[PDB]
Amino acid sequence: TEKHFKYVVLGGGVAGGYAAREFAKQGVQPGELAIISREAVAPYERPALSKAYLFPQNPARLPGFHVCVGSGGERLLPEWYSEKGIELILNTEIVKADLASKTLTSAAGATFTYEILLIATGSSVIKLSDFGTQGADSNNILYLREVDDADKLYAAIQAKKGGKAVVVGGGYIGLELSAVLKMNNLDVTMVFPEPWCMPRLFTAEIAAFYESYYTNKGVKIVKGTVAVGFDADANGDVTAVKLKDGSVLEADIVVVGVGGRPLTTLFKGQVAEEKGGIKTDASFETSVPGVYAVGDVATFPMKIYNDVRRVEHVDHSRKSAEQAVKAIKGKESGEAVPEYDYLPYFYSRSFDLSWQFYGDNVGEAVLFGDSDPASAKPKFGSYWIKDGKVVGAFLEGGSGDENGLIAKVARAQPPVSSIEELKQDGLLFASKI
Ligand SMILES: Cc1cc2nc3c(=O)[nH]c(=O)nc-3n(C[C@H](O)[C@H](O)[C@H](O)COP(=O)(O)OP(=O)(O)OC[C@H]3O[C@@H](n4cnc5c(N)ncnc54)[C@H](O)[C@@H]3O)c2cc1C
Repeated sequence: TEKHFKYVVLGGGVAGGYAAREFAKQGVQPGELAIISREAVAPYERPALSKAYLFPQNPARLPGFHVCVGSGGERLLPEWYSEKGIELILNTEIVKADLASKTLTSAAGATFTYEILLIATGSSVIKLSDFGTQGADSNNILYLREVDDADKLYAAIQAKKGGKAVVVGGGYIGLELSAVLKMNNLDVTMVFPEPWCMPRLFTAEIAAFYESYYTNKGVKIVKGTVAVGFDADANGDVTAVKLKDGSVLEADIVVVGVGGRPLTTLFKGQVAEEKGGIKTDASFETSVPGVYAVGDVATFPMKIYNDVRRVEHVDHSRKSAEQAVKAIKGKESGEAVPEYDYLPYFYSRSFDLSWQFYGDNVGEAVLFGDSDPASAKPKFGSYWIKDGKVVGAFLEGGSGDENGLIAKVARAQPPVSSIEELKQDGLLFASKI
């Protein structure tokens, strides 16, 4: 009929799951907390979907990558929630939220009320149909966001093995999926309009490592164009991808990753919005008191650069959720909570490659170490320098110890005397803060 909970988390993804963990840690009592989710499963570590979920043998499958294993904490199975009297309400989609009345409505008519609301609704894919691309509705043109998408992609990879796959996009989705499709032995061509891959993060030299490495694996890369059409066949299945530059690629499966948008749609006009997200303070509270927003949807004060930003980082989803739960319990008990202080951190893994990045990629980049893609065990990095201070750091193929160092460089923002003593001595510069 109508259920009330003191705390309601809306969205059962990374941040919802991590928030539930912090609620338990902070001494949440049975009956107080609900987590409302549109998916059929308990919170899971979404980055595995474009990685081990799609491996040729013994792909990762739930319940193995439920949160919080992805950061090495305990696995929250559905029975973890119910053991704590945390109500995990699955297969439920909120289609209406009314903040004044503190009321949420499901597609099927159930209503939920709350005292405190944690919005963790994440992001949705941008699709090529969004802007009328010809034949974009053809079957086997596929997007990847949730585990249900992952199963369909996996089923289509099985059907089309030994086929041709086109990947549209050069973001981390494009790169990761291009790799997995080549590991499943399809003939892969990657296509994107930007001039090199990962264009919001990589510099031209970084990108040239990855693009050469991919081409050596057999993944072709076409840059500076876009798909403007798709040919199909009688059952309605994609057969071809028509490029803007007149060219045409054979295709049995197309995987698209041209970015996303935060699902703020329920709250439009009800909270302040900024840079596409829901504006939060340093404790993740919105314009409306007792309503918080975390993970992809939140636009928050980035204290280290004295800026306001919105990010799409698994690590931020985890930390922002913890911060909001600590702020809510802080408000109840009077006790002071320190301002969110996030250091941006992104990572990816494709083929047998693995890189990290920390900080801000502004200013002049300088490479160090070894960029030859023909090394069996490639290792190299890059620092970004602004105002005689290193403000960002990247590393491909670091041990785990070294990743620790660059993170420290990124935080401390150490001066640069000599560029030369920095390029011979890339990882060795780090030690001298
Ligand atoms: C395939 C893939 C790979 C990724 N890889 C990486 C990576 O390698 N590194 C990295 O740092 N980041 C990665 N990201 C981003 C990361 O996965 C995080 O999940 C994301 O940044 C945000 O987590 P979140 O809790 O805000 O949103 P999500 O985890 O998307 O969760 C939002 C939840 O809310 C539910 N929901 C939304 N609207 C409603 C509604 N109206 N009613 C009910 N439920 C609703 C959604 O279905 C979902 O379950 C990746 C993302 C994807 C999709």
